[PDB]
Amino acid sequence: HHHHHHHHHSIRLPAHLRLQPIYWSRDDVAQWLKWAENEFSLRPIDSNTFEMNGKALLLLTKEDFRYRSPHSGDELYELLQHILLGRDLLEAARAGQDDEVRILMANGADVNATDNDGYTPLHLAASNGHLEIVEVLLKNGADVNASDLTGITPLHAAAATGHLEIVEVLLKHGADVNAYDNDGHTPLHLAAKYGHLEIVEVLLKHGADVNAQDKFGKTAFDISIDNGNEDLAEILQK
Ligand SMILES: [Cl-]
Ligand SMILES: [Cl-]
Ligand SMILES: [Cl-]
Ligand SMILES: [Cl-]
Ligand SMILES: [Cl-]
Ligand SMILES: [K+]
Ligand SMILES: [K+]
Ligand SMILES: [K+]
Ligand SMILES: [K+]
Ligand SMILES: [K+]
Ligand SMILES: [N+]
Repeated sequence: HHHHHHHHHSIRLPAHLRLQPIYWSRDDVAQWLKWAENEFSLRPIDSNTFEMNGKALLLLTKEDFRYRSPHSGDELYELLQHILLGRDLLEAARAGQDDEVRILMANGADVNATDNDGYTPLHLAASNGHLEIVEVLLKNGADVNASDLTGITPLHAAAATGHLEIVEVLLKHGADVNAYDNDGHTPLHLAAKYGHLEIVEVLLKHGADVNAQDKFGKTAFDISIDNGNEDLAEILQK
């Protein structure tokens, strides 16, 4: 157990590009070209070769990109596709649209797509209780331990929200039972905070450190007492 990070190789967009491409302004298109040239080590791109907004970019075909940028146009086109499909997959995972998740993966969506808060599809499916999507994403190679910008992993999310079956599946697929977020909380702390006694028991059986202390100086036992949950306090003592 450790402080996890984003999945290495996932596309993480800069601040001006947090919105969906349909909302990109003319300025945002120019910023995207500059960011892409650096992130992907491309030949120099003249910003005046795409004098348009994001809606316009979305109408261009790959051939149009190549005409505008012989050296990098196809890469820019595929980068935009990855951004679009990644968002589609994040949304389908959040919403519990099992078929759409399957279809998007068959069409090349990145299983480790990451939004601007660092959430992956697996994190959104875990938080929202969508067990079948968690299983599909894991079967497609999702990073079980990739954490959001606050250090929260999928296992943290499932433990906090009370989805025991998802907790079990994540553990079976290698989730770090002792992952710590930026406030020093482990999954055990969050299961205790939200009163999920059965999850506490599973985490303990899989090696959770009952004595882990968060940045406020508290263990899971302390959190349970703070909430007046003597049921949970007793499990943690015994
Ligand atoms: Cl160019
Ligand atoms: Cl081609
Ligand atoms: Cl064309
Ligand atoms: Cl994305
Ligand atoms: Cl007590
Ligand atoms: K990286
Ligand atoms: K950002
Ligand atoms: K497109
Ligand atoms: K393509
Ligand atoms: K399983
Ligand atoms: N289990």
